[PDB]
Amino acid sequence: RIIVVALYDYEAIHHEDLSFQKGDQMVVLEESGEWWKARSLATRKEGYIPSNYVARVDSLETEEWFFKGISRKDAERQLLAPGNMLGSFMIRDSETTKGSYSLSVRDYDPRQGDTVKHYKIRTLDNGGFYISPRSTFSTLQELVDHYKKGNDGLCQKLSVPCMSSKPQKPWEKDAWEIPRESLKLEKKLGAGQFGEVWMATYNKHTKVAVKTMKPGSMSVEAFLAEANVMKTLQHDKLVKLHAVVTKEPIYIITEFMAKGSLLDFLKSDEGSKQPLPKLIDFSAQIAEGMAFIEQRNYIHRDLRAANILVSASLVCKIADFGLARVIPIKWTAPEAINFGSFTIKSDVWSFGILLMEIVTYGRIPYPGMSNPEVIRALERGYRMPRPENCPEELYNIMMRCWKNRPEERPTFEYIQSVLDDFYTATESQYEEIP
Ligand SMILES: COc1cc(-c2nn([C@H]3CC[C@H](N4CCN(C(C)=O)CC4)CC3)c3ncnc(N)c23)ccc1NC(=O)c1cc2ccccc2n1C
Ligand SMILES: [Ca+2]
Repeated sequence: RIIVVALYDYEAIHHEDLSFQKGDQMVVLEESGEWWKARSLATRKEGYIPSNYVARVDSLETEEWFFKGISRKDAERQLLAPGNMLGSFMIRDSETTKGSYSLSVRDYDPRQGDTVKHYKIRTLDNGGFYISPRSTFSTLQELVDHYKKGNDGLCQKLSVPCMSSKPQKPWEKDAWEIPRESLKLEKKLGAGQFGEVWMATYNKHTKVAVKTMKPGSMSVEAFLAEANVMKTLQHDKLVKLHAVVTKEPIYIITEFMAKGSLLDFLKSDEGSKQPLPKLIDFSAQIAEGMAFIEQRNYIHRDLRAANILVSASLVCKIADFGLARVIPIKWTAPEAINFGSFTIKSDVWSFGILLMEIVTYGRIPYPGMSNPEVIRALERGYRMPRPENCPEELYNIMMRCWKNRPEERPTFEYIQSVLDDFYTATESQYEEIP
């Protein structure tokens, strides 16, 4: 028998799922991936619950200050997000020391501003934890209660835990293929050669984007094969692909990203208020999604700001992954234009142009040059001059992407690693403490 507990409020919106509240306890009756069957000790109702809205009784995940499966850089992003303050913190799964934990504290720096500092939490055997060997605690809870009442060593004392909203709710159980009836496509957002994109609703209570496809030479099953594999290639930095409408014309349902395309956002008012450190972060998140594609030996084919979507939180997500397979010369590498050889390295090139896009708020690549004009300049070894506000070192990342020889372009795994830590000397990643 296995008891879990509710981490947030949840109001049921489907036929058989249960409403519950933060603190509600439940018996687990099935583990069927994203949705679990459970009986509410509160209500006695048997029904479905999001597995990510609940965790096992008194396991650390129940603690307000604890965050499972967070990398060092997400911990930094989460902490720096609106609604946290000086001294905000979390304990989390240490990324580079398996089976261990790390403290992240929000701090302010006179000569740099708002930062996050990371401390390893130490534990061998014995049982307890310390960050400095003179100060030992038997549990993580005591650890935080100490550093909450004065910092004894650290760069900041701990106030309140890092804030966090409800997880996106998972998509409906057993709903990969959904009838068209289930959708109300409410507002047409865009319209191209290939289909349209609408803001729609799924079954009254879920906001989604829907791409509707004009029937090409691209076959029906042919298309679903691809969608089907793509839906398995889930990653935080790729747009969430929820369901498919199998019967022509095909519809594709993804999560709705409140701020639309990155290209739109940079050009938007809120866009143009964004400082460079934030612009590089976006870069890093895109590099992170592309690092994942890279690792799985795929290829995107159509990288550019117009195929990156931005959530209401300013998370960046790659869109159109896989679709470009099933179906703009300024973002495309010479090998790809001239002989049509698209590889991850031609992707690295386009990433290069995207960097330029981001750093210049969505201005067209090669402004004033036409397509033909551009193809020639490249041949003659030309590259875009460094814009104003572009750091020198970021300009060289771009230059490295635009190598003529593809095999001398960096890997995304590298680009990502440099961008993530663009403002931190390695030696400084973690804070030593005496
Ligand atoms: C629902 O499916 C998709 C939807 C979007 C999408 N576009 N828009 C805006 C972006 C800015 C646009 N802007 C408006 C303003 N504008 C103008 C000119 O006015 C310029 C244009 C308007 C539309 C969004 N806004 C919020 N949420 C979204 N999801 C989107 C992108 C890709 C897919 N599809 C796939 O990702 C996909 C297909 C696919 C197919 C097969 C396999 C896998 C597949 N995948 C993962
Ligand atoms: Ca260090």
